[PDB]
Amino acid sequence: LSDLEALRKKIEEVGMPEAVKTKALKELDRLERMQQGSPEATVARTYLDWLTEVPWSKADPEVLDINHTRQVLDEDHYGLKDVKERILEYLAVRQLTQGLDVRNKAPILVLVGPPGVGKTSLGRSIARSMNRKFHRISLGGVRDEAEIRGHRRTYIGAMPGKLIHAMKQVGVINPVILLDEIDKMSSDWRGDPASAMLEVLDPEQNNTFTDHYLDVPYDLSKVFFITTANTLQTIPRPLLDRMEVIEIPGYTNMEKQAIARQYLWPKQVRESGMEGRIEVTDAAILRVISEYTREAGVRGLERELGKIARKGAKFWLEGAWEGLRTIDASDIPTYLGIPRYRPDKAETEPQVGTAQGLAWTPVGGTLLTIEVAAVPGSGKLSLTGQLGEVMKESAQAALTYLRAHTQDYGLPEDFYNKVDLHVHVPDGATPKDGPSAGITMATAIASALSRRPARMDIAMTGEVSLRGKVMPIGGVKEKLLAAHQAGIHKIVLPKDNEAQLEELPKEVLEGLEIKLVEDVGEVLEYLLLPEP
Amino acid sequence: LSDLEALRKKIEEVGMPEAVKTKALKELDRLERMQQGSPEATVARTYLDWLTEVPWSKADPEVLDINHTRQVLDEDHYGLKDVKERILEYLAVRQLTQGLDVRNKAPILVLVGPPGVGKTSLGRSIARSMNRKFHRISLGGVRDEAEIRGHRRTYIGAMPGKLIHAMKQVGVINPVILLDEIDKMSSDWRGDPASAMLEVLDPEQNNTFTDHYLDVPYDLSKVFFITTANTLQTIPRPLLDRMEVIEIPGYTNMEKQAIARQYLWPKQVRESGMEGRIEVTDAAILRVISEYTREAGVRGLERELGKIARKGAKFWLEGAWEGLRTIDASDIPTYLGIPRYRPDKAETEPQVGTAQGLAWTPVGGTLLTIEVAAVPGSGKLSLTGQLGEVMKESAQAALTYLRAHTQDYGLPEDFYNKVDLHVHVPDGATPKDGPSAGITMATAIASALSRRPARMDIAMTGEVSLRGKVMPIGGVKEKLLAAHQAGIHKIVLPKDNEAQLEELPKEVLEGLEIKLVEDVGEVLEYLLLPEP
Amino acid sequence: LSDLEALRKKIEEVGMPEAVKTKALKELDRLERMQQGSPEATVARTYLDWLTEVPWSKADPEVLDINHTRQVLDEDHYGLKDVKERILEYLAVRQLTQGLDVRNKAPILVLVGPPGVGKTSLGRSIARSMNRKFHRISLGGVRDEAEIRGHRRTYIGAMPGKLIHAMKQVGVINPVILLDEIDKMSSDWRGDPASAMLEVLDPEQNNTFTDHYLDVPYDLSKVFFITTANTLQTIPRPLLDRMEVIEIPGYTNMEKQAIARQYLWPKQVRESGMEGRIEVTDAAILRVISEYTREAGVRGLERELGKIARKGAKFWLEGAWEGLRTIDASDIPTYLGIPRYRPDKAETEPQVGTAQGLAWTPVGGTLLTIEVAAVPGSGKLSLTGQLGEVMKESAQAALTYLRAHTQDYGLPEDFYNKVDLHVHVPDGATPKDGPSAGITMATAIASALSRRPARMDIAMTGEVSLRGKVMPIGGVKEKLLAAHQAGIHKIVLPKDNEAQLEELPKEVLEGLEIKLVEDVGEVLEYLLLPEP
Repeated sequence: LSDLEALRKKIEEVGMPEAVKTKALKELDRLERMQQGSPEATVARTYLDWLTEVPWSKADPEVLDINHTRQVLDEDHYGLKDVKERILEYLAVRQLTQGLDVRNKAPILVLVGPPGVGKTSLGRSIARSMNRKFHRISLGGVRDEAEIRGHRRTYIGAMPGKLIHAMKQVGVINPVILLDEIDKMSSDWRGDPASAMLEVLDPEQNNTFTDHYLDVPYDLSKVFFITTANTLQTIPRPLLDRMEVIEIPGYTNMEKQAIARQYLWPKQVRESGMEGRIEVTDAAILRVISEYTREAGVRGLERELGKIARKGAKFWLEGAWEGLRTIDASDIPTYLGIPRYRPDKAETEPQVGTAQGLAWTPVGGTLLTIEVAAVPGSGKLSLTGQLGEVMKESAQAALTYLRAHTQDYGLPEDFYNKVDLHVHVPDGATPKDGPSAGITMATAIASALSRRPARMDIAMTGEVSLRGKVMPIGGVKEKLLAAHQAGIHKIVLPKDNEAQLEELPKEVLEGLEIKLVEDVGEVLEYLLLPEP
Repeated sequence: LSDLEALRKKIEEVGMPEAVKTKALKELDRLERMQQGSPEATVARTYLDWLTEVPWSKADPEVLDINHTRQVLDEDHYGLKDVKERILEYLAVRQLTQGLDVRNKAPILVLVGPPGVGKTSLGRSIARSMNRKFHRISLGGVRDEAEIRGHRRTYIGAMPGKLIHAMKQVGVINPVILLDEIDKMSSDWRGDPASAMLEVLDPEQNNTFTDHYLDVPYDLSKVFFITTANTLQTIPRPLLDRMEVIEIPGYTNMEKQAIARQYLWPKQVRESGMEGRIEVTDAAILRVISEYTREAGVRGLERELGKIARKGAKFWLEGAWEGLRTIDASDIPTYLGIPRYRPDKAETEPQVGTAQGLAWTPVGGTLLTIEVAAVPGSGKLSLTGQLGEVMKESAQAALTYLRAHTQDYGLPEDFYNKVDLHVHVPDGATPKDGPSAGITMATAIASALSRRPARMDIAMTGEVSLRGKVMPIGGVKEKLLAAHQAGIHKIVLPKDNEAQLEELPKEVLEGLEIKLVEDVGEVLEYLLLPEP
Repeated sequence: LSDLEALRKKIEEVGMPEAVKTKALKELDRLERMQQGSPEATVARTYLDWLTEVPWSKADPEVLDINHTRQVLDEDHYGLKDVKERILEYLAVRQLTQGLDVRNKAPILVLVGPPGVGKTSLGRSIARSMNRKFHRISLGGVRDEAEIRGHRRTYIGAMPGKLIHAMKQVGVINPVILLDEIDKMSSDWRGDPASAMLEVLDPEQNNTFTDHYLDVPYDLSKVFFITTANTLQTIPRPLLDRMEVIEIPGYTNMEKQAIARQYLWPKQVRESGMEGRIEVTDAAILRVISEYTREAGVRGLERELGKIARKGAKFWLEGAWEGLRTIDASDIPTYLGIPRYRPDKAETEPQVGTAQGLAWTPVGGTLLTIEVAAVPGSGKLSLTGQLGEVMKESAQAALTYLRAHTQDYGLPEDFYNKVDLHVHVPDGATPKDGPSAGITMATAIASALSRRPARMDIAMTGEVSLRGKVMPIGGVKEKLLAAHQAGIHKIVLPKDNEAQLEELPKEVLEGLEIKLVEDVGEVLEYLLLPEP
């Protein structure tokens, strides 16, 4: 057993500064016994194993061409390259603020988007484009700085932090570390991890970020830190300091197929081991989108990709016939099985108690349907489907608009007083009870008042007035994203957010016809060919 | 370990109560048997770490020059001449009971007010002046003295509070303490530290002070404290007891422009690393404020400044064609996007059922878009917008004065005997508590009864009579803050509060169309687009 | 464990009663397990810490004097020297306390009046004059009994009541406890604690008052309660027992000014740190009384003094030409704000259709211009202000009188046929229940109906008998003290309140000329500037 000679030469020959040389002499003091086991010797020997493998003043120089970085921006995704500009912004800050604490406490572009889009692509894009070292350490789901910092030498089971897991796995003191699930930590037992996240996030005390495993603090000077989440309102507001919100637009269908055939499907061909033998048509990929995966990411789509990859690769093991195995829409269930979704969702065979509206959650869109039971009776309002009160007042304002607008749309005039109105919106139980679909409320109201078919494939979202307006409303980006993903092509938007209409990349509006409204009476034609 | 021997040195050579000596030697009696042992090792060694690291027996010089402090009080966010009044008062108050009297017993004068006032910079200016160590802790949402103290001396897993970590942060027993968010503490589960707020308010009640982690009376009488907050209505009344509140008015836009041109963008250039390379015009900042964020304060404007500074960092990093980049107003659209708003809105298309009231919570002020559905029903009132009965009193009394002239404003005889009336406020209850914008309500009533357009840009708010006589609102300075941060320069003000109107800086009163009113048909001539 | 020793010997070093120490050792023996790591043992640690830190029959010195007790009572505001007789009569109860040890079945003295005019300081003089400990406790908005009793231990994290924790703060079984805002109890959240404080105030049940966090019923036998309120007619019946209201009248301006110069202004002179460095002329003091606060309170006057002292402390710090300075009536708008009030509030251009008259509040008495809109309509009556029906039927009595007096004072034959009548009192349910001021309403009624111009500087209040008469009430005394301090001079009172003039000073009544009539046509005459 030559552990002592080996660990001595490890301390001698791995680079270490002076206090670190002294902490290794302390480990040598917990060495110098003639057995293995004996958890002084075990924790000290493993401590030296951590210590010699976490580097010390070992780094790599960085090529810093923002334009070559922008040439590396041209990779990894077809993209729309929109906030890749914002990455260029922060890196322009980086290429100015070079070795100066003139800049202090720089916010470092935290990532929030749909899951399963390429974030790691962007991280390695940075790392390669800076000749830096990519690494991931998954730091969400954490309620503990014994996870984040060390577990104790004085304890059996002395762990370092997951940071030091990453740093043992790096050889440079200038890598780039991708930080995971950062809106998804907690604290219920033994500390708040968010404070250790603030100390690493502090770019002075990360150089003195110390663990409960460790003895002498470690430099986090030239490490770039890059951080990723997927929802938005669950941010620790101390950690809001020194971060920058980087919203990911989810990819649309042709964007997805571009990313697939440009990047993903050749990888899938290689994962089948083919040289390119299946010949994947792209309306087939459209079908793959249509009935087997619901996401804005790549995950289940690439799952079906690897599915066909493995299946045809096995088929190629079962005889070889073609390097032209041209994949169509039709062979897909032989490859993908029973179709997980319908071909159509705008198809509803348009009827009365119907709404069709736009909304979204930070990992996925949704549509908005409304039951309005209009029973003969005495005239009242009922709120069901876990309805909010902004919902209530919006629907009531629309209701009283129609009370002002009865025979204006073929309605008897005393309809507030002889017909009770049940309002079931089960995605009122979706938690945004904000003023997002008052027009949609009004349409379902007018539909059940008409007792006439509220029509399909006409999506609407926004606010009103009591005299009837279409007030400006936000988040039109993700709503038009999901409506393209809904494949609606008669989209009713404000003629008051039309200043925001041309703020967008034009491919979506080419894909999506917009029925812009500023009148309420305009959409009253849309979902009722039977206005009477 | 000799490290722990040094911990004993660094405790027992720091001046302590002998209670600390006793409790720490008992820790040494628990660090005589648990060396690598049970977490009685671990909590005791962290305990002695806390005893080493929390400062005792230190000092820091104070403020001495009131008018050099005024100098610093002009080096602040801006001069602003209304609260530094109170600051110097608080100063001289303390300096006369320097000599450490019982006259030191006093409120610490919380700085309650809306965002974008550079709340931190207040105490930052203080620490400049007091030459005394500034610190903050965010004080929002605290519901426990498990959030304020420990609950364990044994069994590591419980820690001191934020306050004691802030003490371990400094190495003095006299800092500047900025106390944030004192409105934002939240009494939620049983165990709320509301009386601990009195503890850190009452100076001999925290000269002897401890946690349930560290266990000795620790001085906070030597520690200066000062609070700040935002809005008054949520503060508990015993916490309002022993407390006098300092209201924060907003800014004006050219004052904000001064705040920019003297301070902000120079400091945006500080962080951009572009010192001597950027030029920004003044009416650019005019167009910035007037079109992009309607936020009360500076913050979104500050961030847009940083945004365009980073833009200039980018475009400068496209090659250096100048020692000095130079930027007008016309390219801020390329540097912010399509304009979010337009400058002062006198172009919002006068309205046949609708009026615009002033409001100011101390997070900010606004107009209130108010509409009455005049739906011919039975003839009755409705308070839509989910209202309190203060709205009922207000609108019904103003309404009754409208009933006082059922021909004398061009209208037929009955509207309350004939037409059901549905009155909408965009908020649930009154902003300045109770009736403070009743004339706006009646204004929308006169619009919606006339179907005659109501004059934009000329806002209104105030108190009514049955006989149509203006009753005075107070705090009308903040109504004008709401007008000017909305850019309204046409303000219908009481002939009552015209003496109160005299109490202002004329920078508030720049070119404002003050319609000194004391009756209602005055404003009926003022506020609809014809007199009917 | 160390916590085991510390929390354990508290059973055996704090003198507990037998069932107390019994269940304390039961806590000890249910515990002595692994305590840390389980929340049920931490709440059990607290459950110790309430029993092991509540007093056990330790007390204050019992000295029941009347004479030097009265000498400490001589320290009162102005030397009022009337209710200190009530104090020594309560000491005569303390002198006649034999059949109990604290004599209930005897008035234990609710205090209903203008809050904090020294009432707390009356309790301060009590605790001085009974050598006690003192604490307040306040009850605004309180409707819970777990703020009274111990919260249900069957809910984890249960707590003792606010009083019980307050007795976990104060350690004698005879403290002076000020029972504040007790007029705010109800049954919304777990019963009405009026009966809980009945049970606290039961003379043979307070010795075992049950709590249900600490399940052993807590002892009271000698705790010096002193009950205080602002209402006397909304007190529930059990808390309307074993007590009597002692009320302090309004200190006049010379009397308040003597409280200032005798006490409160040397208080600020001290508490400025300018001890004999400010003199103010006393006419300036009276001017402050007349112009900056309109209060039945006195503390806001010394808050004015606080502002004065802070200004002058600055100005002496901003130049010391004298230690002692003279402050005339000139710098009062300088060393305070603009004079908020005209000292003469009699310039109101006397009304024609709306009447000013006296009013009762929980903080005392005041003046209110009750408005009437005699609107054309269907002949109705509409009392707004959310009024009592007592107001409505006294208004009906006015209607009755005017139906009997149609062509007597000159009136239409419709205020009940085709003329609806809108009524607004500025408040709702008065503490002086019933028609406290119904004659003022009737004058506003005939003001709107007979259309004759009324008069200001004529205050009136009372009942309208359906006889066509005025019937007297009590409580008009302190409203007369208000109108005295409001500088009003003409009063119409009913004839039987001529003997109610007797306990009021005539120096109050020199300016207040009195028109002692209780005919209704005569009070039609005495208000209006033309008497019919």
